[PDB]
Amino acid sequence: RYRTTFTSFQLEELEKAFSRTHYPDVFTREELAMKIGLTEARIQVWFQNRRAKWRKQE
DNA sequence: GGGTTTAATTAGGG
DNA sequence: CCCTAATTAAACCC
Repeated sequence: RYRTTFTSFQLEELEKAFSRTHYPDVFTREELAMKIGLTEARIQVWFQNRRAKWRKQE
């Protein structure tokens, strides 16, 4: 099973995107993908896990 | 190595 | 496709 090891860069940008919105549109997601060198799919997945984590800390 | 985090997958909702 | 909760398993880090 391949697992992505995100760089600190990818991670800080994912988090900055998340403060902006928990549910980014397609365009936001594809723009971020071009920026940080991840697929939209992996961003979507990161966002799924980020939202469940965020949810649990309430 | 093992406990914690967390990327990825599964099985469920419309 | 838009998601979820729960699970699985790999990476991080002491």
